[PDB]
Amino acid sequence: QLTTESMPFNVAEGKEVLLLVHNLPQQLFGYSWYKGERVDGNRQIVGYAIGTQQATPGPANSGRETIYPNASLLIQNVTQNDTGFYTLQVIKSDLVNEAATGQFHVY
Amino acid sequence: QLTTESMPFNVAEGKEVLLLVHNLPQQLFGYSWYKGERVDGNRQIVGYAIGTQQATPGPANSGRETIYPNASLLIQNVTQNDTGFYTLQVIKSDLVNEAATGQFHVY
Ligand SMILES: CCCCCCCCO[C@@H]1O[C@H](CO)[C@@H](O)[C@H](O)[C@H]1O
Ligand SMILES: CCCCCCCCO[C@@H]1O[C@H](CO)[C@@H](O)[C@H](O)[C@H]1O
Repeated sequence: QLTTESMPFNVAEGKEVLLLVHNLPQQLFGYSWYKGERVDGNRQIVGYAIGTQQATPGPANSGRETIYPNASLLIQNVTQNDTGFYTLQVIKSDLVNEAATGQFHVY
Repeated sequence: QLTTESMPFNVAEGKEVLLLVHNLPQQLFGYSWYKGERVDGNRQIVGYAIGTQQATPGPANSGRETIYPNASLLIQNVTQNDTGFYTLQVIKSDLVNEAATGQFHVY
């Protein structure tokens, strides 16, 4: 089962957090991260294609995030606006996609 | 701007409806249709890989739908359960994705 978790879970303003990703499925094309609890184009942070290793920003991209080839997302110089939920959609080769939501809490 | 519309808009129970799709972006991996107004894995009707022209059913597939290469969705022998909103997500080759919602009304 695809899941994500934040390290750390409670994050001091101005520090760093890594969203770790567990149990990627076999046979995927790539990753799409979104701010909030659902898949929503208007809140897309980044898209990443695992075949070319290319990252492309979406409308909610801050410039402070880095995605890794295993879909883990690093956020640096974390702000109040970064707090709360994130949603990872994994795009499967058959287009029957999977999603996981995680969160962290800025203080 | 990606949009969809139903032909016909008001559809008699037991007849047929075609969801037409306008203004697909270029450079696409595939299409995913969902029942309702959002992208939600539990309500996915079909996923379609453009590279192979191959359709795979999701959990909401009824067996009465057919999807075409330009993302149009035909539904035959329409039921009451088919009424209302449908959402199409288009997966671009950069994994920055677009969605459009439409509806039809069964009587
Ligand atoms: C600056 C730190 C760079 C982070 C590099 C990628 C870290 C990813 O690390 C990987 O995380 C996966 C999800 O993250 C976990 O499932 C794995 O245990 C781990 O191998
Ligand atoms: C019974 C068989 C149904 C025919 C399925 C193919 C119909 C595809 O529908 C398409 O929607 C587009 C909207 O831009 C139009 O521009 C295309 O020309 C139209 O054919």
